Amino acid sequence: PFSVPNLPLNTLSNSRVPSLIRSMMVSRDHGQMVQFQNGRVTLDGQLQGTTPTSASQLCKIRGSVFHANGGNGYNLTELDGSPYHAFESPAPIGFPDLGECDWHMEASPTTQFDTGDVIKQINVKQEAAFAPHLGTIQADGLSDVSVNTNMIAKLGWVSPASDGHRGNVDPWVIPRYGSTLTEAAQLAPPIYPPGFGEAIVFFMSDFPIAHGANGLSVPCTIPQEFVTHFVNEQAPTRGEAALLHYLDPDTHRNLGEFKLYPEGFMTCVPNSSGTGPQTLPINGVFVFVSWVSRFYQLKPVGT
Amino acid sequence: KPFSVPNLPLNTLSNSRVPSLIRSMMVSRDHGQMVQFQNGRVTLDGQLQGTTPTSASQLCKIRGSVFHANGGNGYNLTELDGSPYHAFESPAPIGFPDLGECDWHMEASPTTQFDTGDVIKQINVKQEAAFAPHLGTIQADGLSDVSVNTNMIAKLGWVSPASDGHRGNVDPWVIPRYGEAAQLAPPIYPPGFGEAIVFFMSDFPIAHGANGLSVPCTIPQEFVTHFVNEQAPTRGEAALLHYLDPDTHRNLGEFKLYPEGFMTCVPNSSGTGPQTLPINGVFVFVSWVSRFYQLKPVGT
Repeated sequence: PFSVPNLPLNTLSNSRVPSLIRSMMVSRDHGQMVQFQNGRVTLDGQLQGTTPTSASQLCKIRGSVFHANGGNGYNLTELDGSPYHAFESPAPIGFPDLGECDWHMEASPTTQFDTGDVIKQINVKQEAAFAPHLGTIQADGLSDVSVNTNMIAKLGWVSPASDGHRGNVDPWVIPRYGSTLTEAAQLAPPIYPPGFGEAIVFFMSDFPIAHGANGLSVPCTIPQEFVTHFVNEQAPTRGEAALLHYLDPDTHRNLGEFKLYPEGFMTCVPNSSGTGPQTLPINGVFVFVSWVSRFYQLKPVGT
Repeated sequence: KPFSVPNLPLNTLSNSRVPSLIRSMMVSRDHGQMVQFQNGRVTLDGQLQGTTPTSASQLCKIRGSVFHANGGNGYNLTELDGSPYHAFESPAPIGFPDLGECDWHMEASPTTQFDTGDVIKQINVKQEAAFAPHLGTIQADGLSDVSVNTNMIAKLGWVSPASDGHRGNVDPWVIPRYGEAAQLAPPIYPPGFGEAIVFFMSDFPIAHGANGLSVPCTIPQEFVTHFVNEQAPTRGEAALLHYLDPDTHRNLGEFKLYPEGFMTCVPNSSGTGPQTLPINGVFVFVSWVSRFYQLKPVGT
């Protein structure tokens, strides 16, 4: 039988950055379409895009240092050291999907070391030599690292694109992973609001962002622990949408009804002009009620 | 309601002490006699213990407000969500690192929106006299130019030998002195019957590590989350598990998972036990067994 985790939201992780869920929101300016590559899963537990099983794989890069044509970077592998297969995903599993910004990362050797001198503060820019789908990304801070040094890079913070094309970091934008004719076809597909007054629910987490469009806020379509739960359970999808209640376990009140679609995103009907689920407490738990049709009309949520 | 473990291959799961993928399983002659890790601590019926979080995203992070005191700067600690740290809950805030006797090199950033990376600080947390997480205070180098009462989240980057020189290596089997401290997860012992504790090993950036980059934990983080989610009553002295081969789906070895959240096997004479098993296998619950249930040896 289908289920969602019986765990309070505020103890769960964002599925795009390894940070606790701070709030829920709907978006008028950004909620018309998203194509996040992390936090992408079916309700029957098929991982999509670059989505990992574990939050510990999120926003990490692994590869071997190259020096070519006056530029330094990584020949990418998977985080476990196994080869990156370009037909399988648009980048290695857990590769960050924060588009059009600088990635300030800490890179360390994948072999035992004696001193912190082998630890490098690197900057990954999304410019001409950013080609994760082809298995190569440029990086500043690698000039003094020997060719073929195997390393793991962990995302610390992001800042506006070094080239000046965007004055802020927009956490709604995904990377351009490659430049081929069939490039958009290799991605986890776009997510649209489905109709019937429904808006996509975004789970917001704080991440270290210099000059963020929404300050520290990063949106995702499902908590990481929900991803893991679906992969674990492999529950057959038996309807067009899973009706959920958001319960307050402390007050024993039903706070709102929600719809979770086979494509792994959640909707609510925001009350009139409204912030919808943004005013709800963040320590509630989702519970599966039943399978419903796509046209099942939800009770409005919020003020 | 019925007891289960995740149907997830080990190599996709996280260490419960450091946010890194599981690389191997092992037993330990030198360190397997007693461990008291404070992270990765959970009952099979889903009670979190020590500083153990629900989410891997909470692991090895500290949150607090900068204070400046004569010759020493540090954090007044809170929980990672900004809510107050209660000593009646845990021996330190949830997700507090449990790598004892070593320097913590951490990246600290403001919890309020900022414009540039000049507010990002590289800090060093030493485990000396002013390291008092149970009292809700730690000292840190690298905070002299941060305004008092700046709220910050610090994330563990790497660890190195203690600044005071009392140890030449980082020993990942040693926990901090938190205090005495209320809510220390209790010691774990091998229970007899030829059984050795199974450690799930992950690499973390460690300068001069006793075992290089390798950090042991007693259970994968996703197992912790699964037990908290399921809240299955414990109906026996131990849960018999099979470790299944990924290609044949067949039994490679039997394990006992105890109510206290740790797992054991009987290593073959040779002695590497589960270390030679493939790391992309899955554990499956078989049945509840008695404490004296004698396991078939595992390994070469």
